Amino acid sequence: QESVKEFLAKAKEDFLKKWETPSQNTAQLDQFDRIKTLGTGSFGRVMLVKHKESGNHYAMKILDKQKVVKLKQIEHTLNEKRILQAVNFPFLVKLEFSFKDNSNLYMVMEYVAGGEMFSHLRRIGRFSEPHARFYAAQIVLTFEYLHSLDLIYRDLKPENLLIDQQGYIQVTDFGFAKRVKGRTWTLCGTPEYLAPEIILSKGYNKAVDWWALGVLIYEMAAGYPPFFADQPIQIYEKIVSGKVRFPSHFSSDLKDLLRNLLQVDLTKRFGNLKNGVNDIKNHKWFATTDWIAIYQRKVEAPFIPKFKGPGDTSNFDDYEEEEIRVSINEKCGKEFTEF
Repeated sequence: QESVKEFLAKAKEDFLKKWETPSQNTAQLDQFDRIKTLGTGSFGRVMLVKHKESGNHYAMKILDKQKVVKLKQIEHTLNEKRILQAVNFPFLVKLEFSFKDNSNLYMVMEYVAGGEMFSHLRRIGRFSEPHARFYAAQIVLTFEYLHSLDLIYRDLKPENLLIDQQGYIQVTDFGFAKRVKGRTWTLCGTPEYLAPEIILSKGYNKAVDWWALGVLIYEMAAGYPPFFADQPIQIYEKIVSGKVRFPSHFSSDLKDLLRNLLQVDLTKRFGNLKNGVNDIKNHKWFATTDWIAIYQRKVEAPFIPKFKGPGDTSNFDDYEEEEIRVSINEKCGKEFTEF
């Protein structure tokens, strides 16, 4: 709490500015060669693109102006830009450019090849307590950083946790994020990581985040996640009851952390407590972990992926290809003047 407070404040400012002044138009579609579709969205597509000049692949999220309105996702779609545009941190995915064209919007991040976590996890089976720790140590620092900027994250999961050439992580998709102060009431995110506040809908807060950190971990360490059924409503009652079963192989300090996070009471849940993050940051489980090396990305990674070369999409899925349409007249240029 010496060096780890000069930052946060130093870091809260840097951000503020950007926050409060976002470059917009920074490129045009043509500067890029569309290579391949990476991930999806009900309001866009994330695909692989090669920058003409600098043979640098990036990754282009492209939301269609007309699909984001039917879901008013505007309010949102605008801060994801404003955030990535101001947010700044190692474990955060870099935004390089943002432009819009007649029809749909574009955010162009750095390309994290290694592939999304959710998959290695399913491939491998589960993670070894350390392995999981390696990651967690990265979320904790991450949410420490964020939370300090009045930014709940709202959408933590393995599909958002991408893996770089050095097994470290970068979280993508700030599409649910929200700079706030106090309570907010939006029901957003996968039913599986839903803190039980959200479920009743009684204005949650950053606390819902730390809760997802547990679900994160549990699952990282078990494969399966704590709460899970077939159909959503079911998973719902499950969560509120809060009866969690630990697999036999859980370390003891694993099972400790957990039930502190997976705490159906905010007013008694690490992350929400008066000692703040230091409750977690100090939990035995993190005994060995050196909070700087990680940070400083000086630590040697447990895992890795093999990249055949620059812009290798092996670690990724195969989706159906589509075009990048651009009707002839500025469709929906009203609501997106900020973009």
